[PDB]
Amino acid sequence: LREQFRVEDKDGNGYISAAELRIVMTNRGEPLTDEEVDELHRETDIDGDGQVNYEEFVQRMT
Ligand SMILES: O=[N+]([O-])c1ccc2[nH]nnc2c1
Ligand SMILES: [Ca+2]
Ligand SMILES: [Ca+2]
Repeated sequence: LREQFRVEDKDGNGYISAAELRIVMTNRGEPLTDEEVDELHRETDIDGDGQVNYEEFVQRMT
């Protein structure tokens, strides 16, 4: 979990941004449009501040 978050959090700022997530999903060839990835990100972003923090990332993966 921590390692996976670190991989996605490309700039190391303790958040996964929507742009970082689009890079993640493209890098592994997921069959999702950028817009669908944006919706995944927004639903994972419980507090709505535009960033997926580690707590949110854990709730998603669980
Ligand atoms: O931040 N996310 O919304 C999110 C959702 C699904 C994922 N799968 N792998 N990393 C993921 C990140
Ligand atoms: Ca980041
Ligand atoms: Ca958030």
